[PDB]
Amino acid sequence: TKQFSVPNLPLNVMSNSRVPSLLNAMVVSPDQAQVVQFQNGRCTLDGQMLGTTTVSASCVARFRGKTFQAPDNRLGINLAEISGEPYHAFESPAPLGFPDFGDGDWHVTATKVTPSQLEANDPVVVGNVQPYNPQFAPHLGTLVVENPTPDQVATGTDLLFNITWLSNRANNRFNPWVIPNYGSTLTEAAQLAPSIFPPGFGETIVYFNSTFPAVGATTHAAIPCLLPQEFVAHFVNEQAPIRGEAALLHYIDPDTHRNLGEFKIYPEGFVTCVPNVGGTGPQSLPTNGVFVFVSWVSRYYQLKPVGTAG
Amino acid sequence: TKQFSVPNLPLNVMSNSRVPSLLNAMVVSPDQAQVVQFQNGRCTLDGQMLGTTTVSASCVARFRGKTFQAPDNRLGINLAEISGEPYHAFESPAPLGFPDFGDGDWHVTATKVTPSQLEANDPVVVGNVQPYNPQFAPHLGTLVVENPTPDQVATGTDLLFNITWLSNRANNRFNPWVIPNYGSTLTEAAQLAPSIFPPGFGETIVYFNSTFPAVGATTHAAIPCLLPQEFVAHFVNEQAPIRGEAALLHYIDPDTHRNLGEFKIYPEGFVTCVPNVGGTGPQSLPTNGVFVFVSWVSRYYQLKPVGTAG
Ligand SMILES: CC(=O)N[C@@H]1[C@@H](O[C@@H]2O[C@@H](C)[C@@H](O)[C@@H](O)[C@@H]2O)[C@H](O[C@@H]2O[C@H](CO)[C@H](O)[C@H](O)[C@H]2O)[C@@H](CO)O[C@@H]1O
Ligand SMILES: CC(=O)N[C@@H]1[C@@H](O[C@@H]2O[C@@H](C)[C@@H](O)[C@@H](O)[C@@H]2O)[C@H](O[C@@H]2O[C@H](CO)[C@H](O)[C@H](O)[C@H]2O)[C@@H](CO)O[C@@H]1O
Ligand SMILES: [Cl-]
Ligand SMILES: [Cl-]
Ligand SMILES: [Cl-]
Ligand SMILES: [Cl-]
Ligand SMILES: [Cl-]
Ligand SMILES: [Cl-]
Ligand SMILES: [Cl-]
Ligand SMILES: [Cl-]
Ligand SMILES: [Cl-]
Ligand SMILES: [Cl-]
Ligand SMILES: [Cl-]
Ligand SMILES: [Cl-]
Ligand SMILES: [Cl-]
Ligand SMILES: [Cl-]
Ligand SMILES: [Cl-]
Ligand SMILES: [Cl-]
Ligand SMILES: [Mg+2]
Ligand SMILES: [Mg+2]
Repeated sequence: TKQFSVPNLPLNVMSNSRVPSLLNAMVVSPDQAQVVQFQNGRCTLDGQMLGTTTVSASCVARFRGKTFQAPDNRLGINLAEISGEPYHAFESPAPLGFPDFGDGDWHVTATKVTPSQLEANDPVVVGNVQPYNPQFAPHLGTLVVENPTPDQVATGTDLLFNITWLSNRANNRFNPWVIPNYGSTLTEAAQLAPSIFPPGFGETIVYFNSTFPAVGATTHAAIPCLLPQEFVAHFVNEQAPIRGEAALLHYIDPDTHRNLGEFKIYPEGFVTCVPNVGGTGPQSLPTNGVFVFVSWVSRYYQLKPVGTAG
Repeated sequence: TKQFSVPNLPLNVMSNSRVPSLLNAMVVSPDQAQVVQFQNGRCTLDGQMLGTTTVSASCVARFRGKTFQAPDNRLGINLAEISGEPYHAFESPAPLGFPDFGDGDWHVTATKVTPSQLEANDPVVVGNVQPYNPQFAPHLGTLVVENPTPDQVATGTDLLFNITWLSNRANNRFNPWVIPNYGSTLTEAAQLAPSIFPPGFGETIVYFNSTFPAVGATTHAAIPCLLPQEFVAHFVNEQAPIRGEAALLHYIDPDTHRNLGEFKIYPEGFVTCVPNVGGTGPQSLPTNGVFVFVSWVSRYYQLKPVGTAG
């Protein structure tokens, strides 16, 4: 009897589910060549999170661990959950919220989080994580911080990391669609969230974009995700059973109260639209509108085209 | 017709409303000597945010602005909203999400956010904000970053700031209850969220704590808030009319499904309990329980004592 719904927050007050940033756009990208397989911001409509998705906004693209000394003044990190609870292999692709950008450098700022170590002095460690490096093994709970400052940190120091910015590899652009290689062999329990394949009926996947310090990106400083973090939190909170093959949403103007565009959101946890031919689809719509659940529909419900013709 | 409710997320997956951190405790402190007047994490039960409270998790304790040169190689900042929209004086105490810690230094990490300035190079600016400094004027839209690195940033650079850590002033401890002096004279529209006074009936205010890099604090690295950010977002989303003088909550074990403790949440947006005499009140309860709305009650409903006797 719990009926389905989406948060009725304006798009531009909701946040990305792959970096901790405001959403400021939605886009389509039909003719781009990458698999769609983000591990963060993945949640079914009845509230089952997939991949490494956490419900917690403050865990999105964070990681935590304890220091040990690796060769050549590199800083090894034994991962834990951001909560401090232990992380064990063979159960998920990586700890909850663990960043899912594999195509470039993570410039990280960390702080000590042990209260006894926070009575005095600078608690910051900065450095650079290279997910394409051969010592990147997040599924088994270990990674390396290159070029740390301070360059010597006592073994066993508990550190909470944020990604201050992302950057391209040398002579490439940073593609924010590329997920990391989590390493190992994932058990069936620890499987990646599946890849999303393009839906039929002239539909294309809608991405919720944030401006983010992703330097040298293929997108010009924009990080895409499939669901606002508030959508993830809403579905986990609600646990509304799936009662149709897709959910029709209207994107409503808050001023005029009128329908700006039709969208479908699929049980697997992704949004589509039909772009008006020869235009940017939903990208030209105002960003202060609100998504509203209309009804369940079947997969073959035909959406009215959204956006302008160019 | 819209009935009241609280998010049914476990305490330890929700987040602070004054810093972007997981909640990991709830405490009482009936005897601490400060006024209770946070400006973030303030929301009525029918969903009106107060002070500088934003609904957006990724705006909590952030600020944004454009650089100008101040005397003695200080970095002046003309504030904007985190969304980039202009901030005008005389309407709120400070921009939405603006940090509300007045008793110590804010060690900040900023990045450029203009996409054209993110095609290449290091976008980071770090420095220190001193809210007790005479050039701290957030209501009128301006503040100063002391000791910036780089020490010269082009005028007009758009910067998004996070607080990496907080620290005590010299020869003092950092009290996280103290809010900034926002300056000026606040118009009636721009008024601070009111102070909360101790309730009757043996009740005391419940604080939701996070471990946070607050160095040299009176709390030993713990930041208190009145409401989890998810509660704020829930009330704004729901807009459930107030239908009683207080809302009785139970804090339910997710395993045994039994009631761990009775709490009241008041229309003004704060939680209370009655601590069992001579103990820490709710602090000893497991942090993985879930708050559930029982009913509206009057102010004189008498809560069963929570916690152990010591
Ligand atoms: C041992 C010593 O004096 N070290 C100082 C730093 O002071 C210590 O660390 C800070 C974080 C604070 O806890 C102080 O009480 C400690 O004694 C000093 O840090 C500055 O300290 C002032 C207050 O004394 C403010 O908190 C600043 O924000 C801190 O940066 C640094 C830099 O001056 O110098 C020595 O390491
Ligand atoms: C003009 C120049 O060569 N500057 C380099 C930096 O490279 C530029 O900035 C980075 C962020 C990237 O956009 C490069 O494509 C630019 O040319 C260099 O930064 C490192 O660059 C590598 C890739 O070249 C990675 O992105 C690293 O993560 C960056 O730190 C710095 C440090 O090596 O040196 C000069 O400033
Ligand atoms: Cl039904
Ligand atoms: Cl809805
Ligand atoms: Cl979670
Ligand atoms: Cl400790
Ligand atoms: Cl993998
Ligand atoms: Cl457009
Ligand atoms: Cl249909
Ligand atoms: Cl009624
Ligand atoms: Cl209802
Ligand atoms: Cl109503
Ligand atoms: Cl409830
Ligand atoms: Cl807001
Ligand atoms: Cl630009
Ligand atoms: Cl009443
Ligand atoms: Cl205790
Ligand atoms: Cl009563
Ligand atoms: Mg899992
Ligand atoms: Mg206001």
